[PDB]
Amino acid sequence: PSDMLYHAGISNPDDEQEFLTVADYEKFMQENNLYKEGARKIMITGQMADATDLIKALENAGYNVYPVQSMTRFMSFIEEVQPDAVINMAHGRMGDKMVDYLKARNILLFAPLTINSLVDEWENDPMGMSGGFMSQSIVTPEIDGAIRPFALFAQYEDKEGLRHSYAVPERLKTFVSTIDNYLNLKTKPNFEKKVAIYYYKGPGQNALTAAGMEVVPSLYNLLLRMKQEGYNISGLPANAQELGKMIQAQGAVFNAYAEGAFNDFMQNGHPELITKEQYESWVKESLRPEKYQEVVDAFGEFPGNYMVTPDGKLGIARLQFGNVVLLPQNAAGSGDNSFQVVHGTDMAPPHTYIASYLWMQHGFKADALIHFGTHGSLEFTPRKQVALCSNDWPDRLVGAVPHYYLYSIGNVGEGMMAKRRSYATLQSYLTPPFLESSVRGIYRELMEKIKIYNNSQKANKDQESLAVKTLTVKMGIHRDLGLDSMANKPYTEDEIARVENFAEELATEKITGQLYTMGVPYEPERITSSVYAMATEPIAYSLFALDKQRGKATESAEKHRSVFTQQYLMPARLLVERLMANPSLATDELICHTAGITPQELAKARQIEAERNYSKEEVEFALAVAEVERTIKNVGNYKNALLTSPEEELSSLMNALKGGYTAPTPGGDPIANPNTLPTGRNMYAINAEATPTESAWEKGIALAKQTIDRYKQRHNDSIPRKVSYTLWSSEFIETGGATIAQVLYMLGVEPVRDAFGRVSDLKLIPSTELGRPRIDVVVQTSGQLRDLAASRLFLINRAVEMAAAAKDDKYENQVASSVIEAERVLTEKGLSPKDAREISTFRVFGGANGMYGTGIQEMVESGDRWENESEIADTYLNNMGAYYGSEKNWEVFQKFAFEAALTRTDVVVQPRQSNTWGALSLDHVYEFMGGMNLAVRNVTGKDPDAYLSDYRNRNHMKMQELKEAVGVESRTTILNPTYIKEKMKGGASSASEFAEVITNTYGWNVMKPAAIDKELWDNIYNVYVKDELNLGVKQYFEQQNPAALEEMTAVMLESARKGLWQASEEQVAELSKLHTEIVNTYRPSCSGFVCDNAKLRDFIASKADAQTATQYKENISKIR
Ligand code: NA
Ligand code: NA
Repeated sequence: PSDMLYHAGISNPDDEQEFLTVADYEKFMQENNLYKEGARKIMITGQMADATDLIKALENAGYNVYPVQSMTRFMSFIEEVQPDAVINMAHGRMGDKMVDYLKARNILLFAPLTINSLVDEWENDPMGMSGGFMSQSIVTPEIDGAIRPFALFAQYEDKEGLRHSYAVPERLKTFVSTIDNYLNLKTKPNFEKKVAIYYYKGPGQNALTAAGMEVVPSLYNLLLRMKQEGYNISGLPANAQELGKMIQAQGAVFNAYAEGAFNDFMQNGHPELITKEQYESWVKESLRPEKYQEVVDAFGEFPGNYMVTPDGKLGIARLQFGNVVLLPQNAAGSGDNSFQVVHGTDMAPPHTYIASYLWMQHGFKADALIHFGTHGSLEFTPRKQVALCSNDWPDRLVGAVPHYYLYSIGNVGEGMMAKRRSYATLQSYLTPPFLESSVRGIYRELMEKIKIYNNSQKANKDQESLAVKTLTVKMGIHRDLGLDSMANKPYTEDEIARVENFAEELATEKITGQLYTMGVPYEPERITSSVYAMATEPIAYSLFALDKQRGKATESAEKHRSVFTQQYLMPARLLVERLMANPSLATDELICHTAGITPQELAKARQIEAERNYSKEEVEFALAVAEVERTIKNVGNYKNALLTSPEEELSSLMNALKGGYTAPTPGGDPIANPNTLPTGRNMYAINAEATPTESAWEKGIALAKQTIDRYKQRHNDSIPRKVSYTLWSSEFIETGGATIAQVLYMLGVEPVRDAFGRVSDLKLIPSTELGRPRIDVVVQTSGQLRDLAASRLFLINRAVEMAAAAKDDKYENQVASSVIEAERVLTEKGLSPKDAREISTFRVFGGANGMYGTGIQEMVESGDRWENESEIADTYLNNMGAYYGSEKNWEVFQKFAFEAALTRTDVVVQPRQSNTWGALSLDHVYEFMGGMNLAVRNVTGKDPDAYLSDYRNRNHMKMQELKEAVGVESRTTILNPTYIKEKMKGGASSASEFAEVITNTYGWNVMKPAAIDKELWDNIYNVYVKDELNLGVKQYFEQQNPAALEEMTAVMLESARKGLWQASEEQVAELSKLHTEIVNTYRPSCSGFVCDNAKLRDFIASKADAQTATQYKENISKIR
């Protein structure tokens, strides 16, 4: 039978009993005393493995089990039985009917995994799963809302030599305990549950941080909501300021060198004390001997050296209110100050990390674990990628406790690691609101001069050009665009057009305002501005495309930005305002009049759109029409969702804590994807076996052509010899694989799709069709991308090998030349000819030992531990020299392999997809891009070009230069009074952003000196040290967060000391005076720059007064 219920025989377990109706199975259970009155029911579906032991264990635990085998019509059994949970050995997806039933009934769905090998082989595999098997076992079920991808089943051999599937005995106990823990949340009273919450805090006196969120008020609101719901919370303070003071007093973390600080904390913070017996019992119960032996080898015997009493106990910092506990997250590594990774050894966490998590599991005996914000570091510990075993740290540290994780909708790429490696359930929260830059009144007279120039009918237009040039040079714009500043040499038409486009881009930039607090909606003005930002550009660009396709005079609007603003942006804004005033105007006649189409054309477009869910022009016309229709229709829904989301977040969190079901959702910020509202849902990703999709291919081709055209324009019509790429995960998920398309088109290879839409083969483009020589590529990746899509790397390497062997080309083949040069370089280094020939084709690289980052930020920000950039280049070459181009040579390190592949490199490309961060507001951007740039400059001896792929506007993707982007970001955010005044209405979390931006600016100046000017440092000094805008920022920093001001002053002084900034004596004196005054008044914060840099300390002391210097030195020496 194909649809049945099954069970194992009682007298004879070998043969199987089959039943066609639920009544027969119930009678069979009652005959054999398998039925218990009032017990909860569990249904088991699937065919991937043999589940006899699981059924027996669940029955012994005290449940009623229904094993159902039905591939298609399994909903009838579920509706007849009405279980309390569903366990699925998934192969594919179940459908929307299951999601509707789960939402209606509010029950859970689980999905364990199966391994098709022996246990010994599985425990030694560094990957676990990859490809179609991983897509069918993990990726697809997440679209239904499954949780806990736990590895349970494996295979064994008998005497004859036959493979048999079974369940590993050690995993079964943990799985059953987890099921019991999840089911007990529904019946236990709220007054008796115990909850643990984890937050992230900076060292010393720094503030709490999360991605775009104000942390302390959100925590206070959450605690108030929990107290209202009926939980046992006592001792809560009056307001959030008192909570912040208490957290600072009793919840701080310290670095290794600040012995005095935590020695003082031991006698004032009242921490939890752990003895040796408890720790040893917990370790024996939880971990394995070999991993603990590794920990002992790395750090020594218990308790270690960090926060230990003289008696021999360990101290844990926590803050407890009744049955709720708050804890900070410690460091997952060691401050050995050795920046080069040793190949062949992993990193084990110190004693404090393990002690905290084991005390949560066994000492506090928590019923629920919560991670508060984006993002922690638990899910980035070693070793395996997916399908973890008992040797992996996240699996052991999480245990069998329900796990919830608060995450932002703008960082979908990194949530998959938390979902798949720590078994967490994600809860989405919003992003900060958007507004206009309001800088149109500063660059107005320049626009008037340009307008006067454009309307001159004179044959000789030079004086107007001279006036425009004078105004441009006065404002310093010529440095951003790479123009000249000669006395009597007028500009040409193209340069003036570039200046006008730059100014218009400045005028229409969107910025973020005050940070987001849970339980508090935006201001009505911010609601209006966000709804304005979410709807204007789609309508404008779709109308422009529709006008272009019909053959209208769109050349002027495509050539100038002012014309486009005056012809397509203002009418869209007016229409959006009208629709926002009265949502009932959205009629088909309005659509047909706005798009200038007849109703029959609209019907045809709707028919085409429905069929796709014809020639190419019809398809694109229908797509534009559908975009216009959706954007017009959903304005009121946007506003309502924005107004209603904050309450839904708290309600969903409470429902999840009571053991309910959380609905799935996609990811992305509201501007890029409006389908992410309302929030409070669980995010999923795309299938990597179908990438690059049909839509991403054309965009990749266009971007590659734009890159080639720009390089030819800047270098006298010469094409590049080799191009470098960096691959990340979020843009891969949100674009469909456009960067891979760019790489493949640069090589000259195209994908081949089967009948199911999966890409599994490659084809060579003829040289005549290409119209240009082939160009070689080199690629670097991050850990998240390697986890998400590993087969695409194999495709890329295979494409490189295929293109290197193409002969009889009309144009030159540069891939073969690159291979020959790499082989020669390897030969001159002292390698065997066979090894050199084998290695001369490696082109995909990543972090050593499988780490997720580059490890270069720690070396750059330790200014007193290096002198030249060559040391940084060597460290970067060592730390990112592993190879990930094939499965048989997965994670193999060869000396000089990375260096030989970087020869003859001309361009560096970095993707960008989010509207919330830029080049100066994210540290990973400089960490990767500037590191690659520095390595290329050190290897080849010439500084390459740097470009950014702008995906932010899904209807208009483009390519931009790095220095222009830096200029735009600097002119729009940190030197803009509107941004500063909007930020000055927050707290400490808002105040940390300035220090973060200054640190990133210092890092960029270190990596690529030519991209940072002295005038930028001068402007920052004028704004933040002299207060030329008359905003009163010093008082704001004093009343909110002095540590940020200390950090900013220290960073500027370090830049002055290293020679990167050519400051004068007065500026140095003022900075030193301010730094010493703040440190003396408000005590040191002790970050890396302030309390761990001797040369900077001496430099600061030498520039100040003698008594002030002595007081500053004695203040510094107290913490060490
Ligand atoms: Na940093
Ligand atoms: Na990060």
